[PDB]
Amino acid sequence: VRENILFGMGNPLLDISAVVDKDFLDKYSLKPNDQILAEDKHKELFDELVKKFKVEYHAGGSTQNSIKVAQWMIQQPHKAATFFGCIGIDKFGEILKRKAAEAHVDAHYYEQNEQPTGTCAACITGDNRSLIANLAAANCYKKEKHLDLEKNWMLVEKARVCYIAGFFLTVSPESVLKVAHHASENNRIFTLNLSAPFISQFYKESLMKVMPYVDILFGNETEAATFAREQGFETKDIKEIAKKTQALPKMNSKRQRIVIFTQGRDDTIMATESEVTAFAVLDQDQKEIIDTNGAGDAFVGGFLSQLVSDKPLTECIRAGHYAASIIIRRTGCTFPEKPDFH
Ligand SMILES: Nc1ncnc2c1ncn2[C@@H]1O[C@H](CO)[C@@H](O)[C@H]1O
Ligand SMILES: Nc1ncnc2c1ncn2[C@@H]1O[C@H](CO)[C@@H](O)[C@H]1O
Ligand SMILES: [Cl-]
Ligand SMILES: [Cl-]
Ligand SMILES: [Mg+2]
Ligand SMILES: [Mg+2]
Ligand SMILES: [Mg+2]
Repeated sequence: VRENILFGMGNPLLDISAVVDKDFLDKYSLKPNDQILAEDKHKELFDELVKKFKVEYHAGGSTQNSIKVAQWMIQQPHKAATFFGCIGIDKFGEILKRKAAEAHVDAHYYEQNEQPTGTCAACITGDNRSLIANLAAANCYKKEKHLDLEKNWMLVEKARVCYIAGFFLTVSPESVLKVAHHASENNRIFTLNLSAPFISQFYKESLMKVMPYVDILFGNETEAATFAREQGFETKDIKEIAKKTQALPKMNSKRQRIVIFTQGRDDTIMATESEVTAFAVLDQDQKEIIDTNGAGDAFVGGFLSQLVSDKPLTECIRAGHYAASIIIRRTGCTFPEKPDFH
Protein backbone atom coordinates (compact mmCIF):
# COMPACT_ATOMS: atom_id res chain seq x y z
CA VAL A 1 0.00 0.00 0.00
CA ARG A 2 2.30 2.84 1.11
CA GLU A 3 5.92 3.49 2.09
CA ASN A 4 7.30 1.75 5.18
CA ILE A 5 4.16 -0.40 5.54
CA LEU A 6 6.38 -3.50 6.14
CA PHE A 7 9.24 -3.53 8.68
CA GLY A 8 12.07 -6.05 9.09
CA MET A 9 15.36 -6.21 11.06
CA GLY A 10 18.15 -8.79 11.33
CA ASN A 11 21.70 -9.81 10.40
CA PRO A 12 23.07 -8.24 7.12
CA LEU A 13 25.56 -10.82 5.74
CA LEU A 14 27.72 -11.22 2.59
CA ASP A 15 27.39 -14.82 1.35
CA ILE A 16 30.57 -16.62 0.17
CA SER A 17 29.79 -19.87 -1.67
CA ALA A 18 31.75 -22.59 -3.44
CA VAL A 19 31.46 -26.26 -4.37
CA VAL A 20 33.84 -28.15 -2.03
CA ASP A 21 34.88 -31.79 -1.49
CA LYS A 22 34.40 -34.47 1.21
CA ASP A 23 37.92 -33.81 2.60
CA PHE A 24 36.95 -30.13 3.27
CA LEU A 25 33.68 -31.01 5.08
CA ASP A 26 35.57 -33.62 7.21
CA LYS A 27 38.35 -31.15 8.01
CA TYR A 28 35.89 -28.77 9.69
CA SER A 29 33.50 -31.43 10.96
CA LEU A 30 30.63 -30.07 8.82
CA LYS A 31 27.28 -31.81 8.27
CA PRO A 32 26.29 -31.82 4.49
CA ASN A 33 23.05 -29.90 5.13
CA ASP A 34 23.28 -27.64 8.21
CA GLN A 35 23.22 -24.03 9.45
CA ILE A 36 25.47 -23.03 12.38
CA LEU A 37 27.26 -19.98 13.90
CA ALA A 38 31.05 -19.60 13.36
CA GLU A 39 33.24 -20.21 16.39
CA ASP A 40 36.94 -19.28 16.85
CA LYS A 41 37.92 -22.75 15.54
CA HIS A 42 36.42 -21.80 12.10
CA LYS A 43 38.77 -18.87 11.29
CA GLU A 44 40.80 -21.25 9.15
CA LEU A 45 37.66 -22.28 7.21
CA PHE A 46 36.95 -18.90 5.61
CA ASP A 47 40.57 -18.42 4.41
CA GLU A 48 40.90 -21.94 3.02
CA LEU A 49 37.57 -21.67 1.13
CA VAL A 50 38.63 -18.49 -0.73
CA LYS A 51 42.12 -19.88 -1.42
CA LYS A 52 41.36 -23.49 -2.52
CA PHE A 53 38.09 -23.08 -4.47
CA LYS A 54 36.30 -20.83 -6.95
CA VAL A 55 33.97 -18.60 -4.87
CA GLU A 56 31.09 -16.22 -5.66
CA TYR A 57 29.88 -13.31 -3.47
CA HIS A 58 26.21 -12.31 -3.05
CA ALA A 59 24.43 -9.93 -0.63
CA GLY A 60 22.50 -12.01 1.91
CA GLY A 61 21.13 -12.42 5.44
CA SER A 62 17.78 -14.22 5.98
CA THR A 63 15.52 -11.30 6.96
CA GLN A 64 17.20 -9.06 4.32
CA ASN A 65 16.46 -11.68 1.60
CA SER A 66 12.76 -11.88 2.63
CA ILE A 67 12.37 -8.07 2.68
CA LYS A 68 13.95 -7.73 -0.85
CA VAL A 69 11.57 -10.40 -2.18
CA ALA A 70 8.51 -8.76 -0.54
CA GLN A 71 9.47 -5.40 -2.09
CA TRP A 72 9.90 -7.11 -5.51
CA MET A 73 6.39 -8.60 -5.40
CA ILE A 74 4.82 -5.35 -4.14
CA GLN A 75 6.51 -3.46 -7.09
CA GLN A 76 4.99 -0.07 -6.29
CA PRO A 77 5.71 2.05 -4.37
CA HIS A 78 9.49 1.92 -3.90
CA LYS A 79 10.40 1.78 -0.21
CA ALA A 80 7.19 -0.05 0.88
CA ALA A 81 9.57 -2.26 2.98
CA THR A 82 12.04 -1.07 5.69
CA PHE A 83 15.16 -2.92 6.97
CA PHE A 84 17.49 -2.30 10.00
CA GLY A 85 20.80 -4.11 10.83
CA CYS A 86 24.50 -3.54 11.71
CA ILE A 87 27.49 -3.51 9.33
CA GLY A 88 31.18 -2.55 9.28
CA ILE A 89 32.77 0.40 7.47
CA ASP A 90 34.44 -1.57 4.65
CA LYS A 91 34.14 -2.86 1.07
CA PHE A 92 31.82 -5.72 2.08
CA GLY A 93 29.55 -3.21 3.82
CA GLU A 94 29.36 -1.02 0.72
CA ILE A 95 28.24 -4.06 -1.32
CA LEU A 96 25.30 -4.69 1.08
CA LYS A 97 24.16 -1.02 1.03
CA ARG A 98 24.43 -0.79 -2.76
CA LYS A 99 22.30 -3.95 -3.20
CA ALA A 100 19.64 -2.89 -0.69
CA ALA A 101 19.22 0.40 -2.61
CA GLU A 102 19.02 -1.30 -6.02
CA ALA A 103 16.28 -3.52 -4.49
CA HIS A 104 14.25 -0.37 -3.69
CA VAL A 105 14.22 -1.22 0.06
CA ASP A 106 14.37 1.58 2.72
CA ALA A 107 17.50 0.35 4.55
CA HIS A 108 18.97 2.10 7.57
CA TYR A 109 22.17 0.54 8.97
CA TYR A 110 24.02 0.87 12.26
CA GLU A 111 27.57 1.40 11.03
CA GLN A 112 30.53 0.83 13.35
CA ASN A 113 34.26 0.08 13.06
CA GLU A 114 35.30 -2.34 15.81
CA GLN A 115 34.10 -5.32 13.79
CA PRO A 116 34.11 -6.12 10.02
CA THR A 117 30.83 -6.71 8.08
CA GLY A 118 29.46 -10.22 8.79
CA THR A 119 29.81 -13.07 6.24
CA CYS A 120 28.28 -16.55 5.76
CA ALA A 121 30.07 -19.49 4.10
CA ALA A 122 27.95 -21.81 1.90
CA CYS A 123 29.92 -25.04 1.35
CA ILE A 124 28.14 -26.85 -1.48
CA THR A 125 28.25 -30.56 -2.32
CA GLY A 126 25.87 -31.57 -5.13
CA ASP A 127 22.34 -30.73 -3.94
CA ASN A 128 23.58 -30.16 -0.34
CA ARG A 129 24.54 -26.85 1.38
CA SER A 130 26.43 -26.49 4.72
CA LEU A 131 26.23 -22.91 6.08
CA ILE A 132 28.54 -21.25 8.66
CA ALA A 133 27.67 -17.71 9.81
CA ASN A 134 30.46 -15.44 11.05
CA LEU A 135 28.22 -12.63 12.37
CA ALA A 136 30.99 -10.13 13.29
CA ALA A 137 29.48 -6.61 12.86
CA ALA A 138 25.94 -8.07 12.66
CA ASN A 139 26.28 -9.25 16.30
CA CYS A 140 27.05 -5.61 17.38
CA TYR A 141 23.50 -4.27 16.89
CA LYS A 142 22.43 -2.21 19.90
CA LYS A 143 18.90 -0.91 20.36
CA GLU A 144 20.08 2.10 22.40
CA LYS A 145 22.38 3.10 19.53
CA HIS A 146 19.94 2.64 16.58
CA LEU A 147 16.41 1.24 17.09
CA ASP A 148 15.74 3.78 19.88
CA LEU A 149 16.79 6.95 18.01
CA GLU A 150 13.70 9.09 17.25
CA LYS A 151 14.07 9.13 13.46
CA ASN A 152 14.43 5.33 13.27
CA TRP A 153 11.63 4.45 15.72
CA MET A 154 9.20 6.63 13.70
CA LEU A 155 9.75 4.24 10.76
CA VAL A 156 8.72 1.27 12.88
CA GLU A 157 5.51 3.12 13.92
CA LYS A 158 4.51 3.48 10.21
CA ALA A 159 4.41 -0.31 9.80
CA ARG A 160 1.28 -2.48 9.76
CA VAL A 161 3.23 -5.77 9.48
CA CYS A 162 6.58 -6.56 11.18
CA TYR A 163 8.86 -9.56 10.43
CA ILE A 164 12.07 -10.74 12.18
CA ALA A 165 13.92 -14.02 11.63
CA GLY A 166 14.56 -16.09 14.78
CA PHE A 167 18.28 -15.76 13.89
CA PHE A 168 18.25 -12.20 15.38
CA LEU A 169 17.45 -13.65 18.87
CA THR A 170 21.19 -14.52 19.26
CA VAL A 171 22.05 -10.79 18.85
CA SER A 172 19.39 -8.52 20.31
CA PRO A 173 16.44 -10.25 22.04
CA GLU A 174 15.72 -6.83 23.66
CA SER A 175 15.17 -5.28 20.18
CA VAL A 176 12.90 -8.17 19.10
CA LEU A 177 10.85 -7.72 22.30
CA LYS A 178 10.49 -3.95 21.91
CA VAL A 179 9.12 -4.35 18.34
CA ALA A 180 6.86 -7.31 19.31
CA HIS A 181 5.34 -5.48 22.32
CA HIS A 182 4.62 -2.36 20.18
CA ALA A 183 2.72 -4.48 17.64
CA SER A 184 0.73 -6.14 20.44
CA GLU A 185 -0.15 -2.81 22.06
CA ASN A 186 -1.25 -1.26 18.77
CA ASN A 187 -3.06 -4.37 17.40
CA ARG A 188 -0.62 -4.68 14.47
CA ILE A 189 0.76 -7.93 12.98
CA PHE A 190 4.03 -9.40 14.34
CA THR A 191 5.62 -12.39 12.50
CA LEU A 192 8.73 -14.54 13.23
CA ASN A 193 10.77 -17.42 11.74
CA LEU A 194 12.06 -20.53 13.68
CA SER A 195 15.13 -20.08 11.31
CA ALA A 196 17.27 -23.13 12.21
CA PRO A 197 17.31 -26.05 14.71
CA PHE A 198 19.91 -24.24 16.93
CA ILE A 199 17.40 -21.45 17.75
CA SER A 200 14.94 -23.97 19.32
CA GLN A 201 17.81 -25.79 21.13
CA PHE A 202 20.20 -23.25 22.57
CA TYR A 203 18.18 -20.00 22.45
CA LYS A 204 14.76 -21.43 23.40
CA GLU A 205 14.42 -19.15 26.37
CA SER A 206 14.49 -15.98 24.22
CA LEU A 207 12.26 -17.75 21.68
CA MET A 208 9.63 -18.59 24.29
CA LYS A 209 9.80 -15.08 25.76
CA VAL A 210 8.72 -13.62 22.38
CA MET A 211 6.21 -16.38 21.44
CA PRO A 212 3.18 -14.83 23.27
CA TYR A 213 3.46 -11.85 20.87
CA VAL A 214 3.75 -13.90 17.62
CA ASP A 215 0.74 -13.54 15.30
CA ILE A 216 2.22 -15.67 12.49
CA LEU A 217 5.03 -18.21 12.92
CA PHE A 218 7.03 -19.56 9.93
CA GLY A 219 9.42 -22.54 9.80
CA ASN A 220 10.36 -25.68 7.81
CA GLU A 221 9.84 -29.35 8.80
CA THR A 222 13.17 -29.90 10.57
CA GLU A 223 12.77 -26.72 12.66
CA ALA A 224 9.21 -27.81 13.63
CA ALA A 225 10.51 -31.25 14.75
CA THR A 226 13.30 -29.70 16.86
CA PHE A 227 10.91 -27.18 18.43
CA ALA A 228 8.46 -29.98 19.33
CA ARG A 229 11.20 -32.12 20.93
CA GLU A 230 12.61 -29.21 22.97
CA GLN A 231 9.17 -28.07 24.16
CA GLY A 232 8.21 -31.60 25.23
CA PHE A 233 5.28 -31.96 22.78
CA GLU A 234 5.83 -35.77 22.57
CA THR A 235 4.80 -36.03 18.90
CA LYS A 236 6.72 -35.96 15.64
CA ASP A 237 3.65 -35.54 13.32
CA ILE A 238 3.85 -32.17 11.49
CA LYS A 239 0.09 -31.47 11.60
CA GLU A 240 -0.11 -32.21 15.34
CA ILE A 241 2.94 -30.02 16.05
CA ALA A 242 1.33 -27.15 14.03
CA LYS A 243 -1.87 -27.63 16.12
CA LYS A 244 -0.03 -27.55 19.50
CA THR A 245 2.16 -24.60 18.47
CA GLN A 246 -0.92 -22.65 17.35
CA ALA A 247 -2.46 -23.24 20.82
CA LEU A 248 0.50 -21.85 22.85
CA PRO A 249 -0.23 -18.96 25.26
CA LYS A 250 -1.01 -15.69 23.44
CA MET A 251 -1.11 -12.10 24.78
CA ASN A 252 -3.35 -10.31 22.24
CA SER A 253 -6.81 -11.95 22.34
CA LYS A 254 -7.88 -9.91 19.26
CA ARG A 255 -5.83 -12.10 16.83
CA GLN A 256 -5.53 -15.90 16.84
CA ARG A 257 -2.10 -17.29 15.95
CA ILE A 258 -1.46 -18.74 12.45
CA VAL A 259 1.33 -21.32 12.03
CA ILE A 260 2.87 -22.16 8.63
CA PHE A 261 5.31 -25.08 8.19
CA THR A 262 6.83 -25.82 4.76
CA GLN A 263 7.96 -29.34 3.82
CA GLY A 264 10.24 -28.89 0.78
CA ARG A 265 8.59 -30.55 -2.25
CA ASP A 266 5.85 -31.88 0.12
CA ASP A 267 2.70 -29.95 1.21
CA THR A 268 2.86 -26.61 3.07
CA ILE A 269 0.90 -26.98 6.39
CA MET A 270 -1.25 -24.17 7.88
CA ALA A 271 -2.76 -24.22 11.38
CA THR A 272 -5.40 -21.72 12.46
CA GLU A 273 -7.66 -21.53 15.54
CA SER A 274 -10.19 -23.91 13.92
CA GLU A 275 -8.24 -26.43 11.78
CA VAL A 276 -5.05 -27.56 10.07
CA THR A 277 -5.07 -27.55 6.24
CA ALA A 278 -2.53 -28.58 3.50
CA PHE A 279 -1.40 -26.77 0.30
CA ALA A 280 0.32 -28.72 -2.50
CA VAL A 281 3.59 -27.49 -4.01
CA LEU A 282 2.56 -27.69 -7.70
CA ASP A 283 6.06 -26.91 -9.10
CA GLN A 284 7.51 -30.45 -8.90
CA ASP A 285 10.38 -30.29 -11.45
CA GLN A 286 13.66 -31.02 -9.49
CA LYS A 287 16.15 -30.65 -12.34
CA GLU A 288 16.98 -26.96 -12.02
CA ILE A 289 16.97 -26.66 -8.21
CA ILE A 290 19.92 -24.60 -6.83
CA ASP A 291 19.22 -23.02 -3.35
CA THR A 292 16.58 -24.40 -0.98
CA ASN A 293 17.60 -22.16 1.95
CA GLY A 294 16.97 -19.00 -0.10
CA ALA A 295 13.71 -20.58 -1.34
CA GLY A 296 12.48 -20.54 2.32
CA ASP A 297 13.35 -16.82 2.64
CA ALA A 298 11.55 -16.14 -0.69
CA PHE A 299 8.44 -18.07 0.49
CA VAL A 300 8.14 -15.67 3.44
CA GLY A 301 8.76 -12.61 1.22
CA GLY A 302 5.93 -13.65 -1.14
CA PHE A 303 3.55 -14.39 1.74
CA LEU A 304 4.29 -10.97 3.38
CA SER A 305 3.71 -9.06 0.05
CA GLN A 306 0.07 -10.19 0.08
CA LEU A 307 -0.52 -9.79 3.86
CA VAL A 308 0.18 -6.04 3.51
CA SER A 309 -2.24 -5.82 0.54
CA ASP A 310 -4.90 -7.33 2.79
CA LYS A 311 -5.43 -10.55 0.84
CA PRO A 312 -6.92 -13.90 1.94
CA LEU A 313 -4.48 -16.48 3.37
CA THR A 314 -5.00 -18.71 0.25
CA GLU A 315 -3.49 -15.88 -1.86
CA CYS A 316 -0.63 -15.31 0.63
CA ILE A 317 0.28 -19.03 0.25
CA ARG A 318 0.05 -18.87 -3.59
CA ALA A 319 2.39 -15.83 -3.59
CA GLY A 320 4.83 -17.66 -1.29
CA HIS A 321 4.90 -20.75 -3.54
CA TYR A 322 5.37 -18.47 -6.60
CA ALA A 323 8.35 -16.52 -5.18
CA ALA A 324 9.94 -19.74 -3.86
CA SER A 325 9.67 -21.32 -7.36
CA ILE A 326 11.59 -18.40 -8.93
CA ILE A 327 14.36 -18.12 -6.32
CA ILE A 328 14.95 -21.89 -5.88
CA ARG A 329 16.36 -22.13 -9.44
CA ARG A 330 18.81 -19.19 -9.10
CA THR A 331 21.75 -18.02 -6.96
CA GLY A 332 21.74 -15.13 -4.46
CA CYS A 333 17.96 -14.74 -4.02
CA THR A 334 17.85 -13.04 -7.45
CA PHE A 335 14.79 -12.77 -9.69
CA PRO A 336 13.63 -11.44 -13.14
CA GLU A 337 13.01 -7.73 -13.68
CA LYS A 338 9.28 -8.01 -12.90
CA PRO A 339 7.01 -10.60 -11.20
CA ASP A 340 4.37 -12.44 -13.23
CA PHE A 341 1.78 -12.73 -10.48
CA HIS A 342 -1.61 -10.96 -10.75
N1 LIG B 1 22.81 -16.72 11.73
C1 LIG B 1 22.27 -16.20 10.63
N2 LIG B 1 21.69 -14.98 10.68
C2 LIG B 1 21.14 -14.46 9.57
N3 LIG B 1 21.08 -14.99 8.34
C3 LIG B 1 21.66 -16.20 8.30
C4 LIG B 1 22.27 -16.88 9.35
N4 LIG B 1 22.76 -18.12 8.93
C5 LIG B 1 22.46 -18.15 7.65
N5 LIG B 1 21.78 -17.01 7.18
C6 LIG B 1 21.34 -16.75 5.80
O1 LIG B 1 20.46 -17.71 5.23
C7 LIG B 1 20.27 -17.24 3.85
C8 LIG B 1 19.75 -18.36 2.96
O2 LIG B 1 18.56 -18.77 3.62
C9 LIG B 1 21.69 -16.83 3.44
O3 LIG B 1 21.55 -15.61 2.70
C10 LIG B 1 22.46 -16.58 4.76
O4 LIG B 1 23.17 -15.34 4.79
N1 LIG C 1 12.54 -29.96 -3.62
C1 LIG C 1 11.68 -28.97 -3.87
N2 LIG C 1 10.91 -29.03 -4.98
C2 LIG C 1 10.04 -28.04 -5.25
N3 LIG C 1 9.81 -26.92 -4.54
C3 LIG C 1 10.59 -26.88 -3.43
C4 LIG C 1 11.53 -27.83 -3.03
N4 LIG C 1 12.15 -27.44 -1.83
C5 LIG C 1 11.58 -26.29 -1.55
N5 LIG C 1 10.62 -25.88 -2.48
C6 LIG C 1 9.79 -24.65 -2.44
O1 LIG C 1 10.40 -23.75 -1.47
C7 LIG C 1 9.51 -23.52 -0.36
C8 LIG C 1 10.42 -23.29 0.97
O2 LIG C 1 11.16 -24.52 1.10
C9 LIG C 1 8.61 -24.82 -0.36
O3 LIG C 1 7.36 -24.78 0.39
C10 LIG C 1 8.40 -25.00 -1.84
O4 LIG C 1 7.40 -24.04 -2.28
CL1 LIG D 1 18.28 -12.25 9.87
CL1 LIG E 1 10.36 -22.22 5.37
MG1 LIG F 1 34.93 -34.30 12.63
MG1 LIG G 1 21.46 -34.26 -0.80
MG1 LIG H 1 14.67 -21.18 6.47
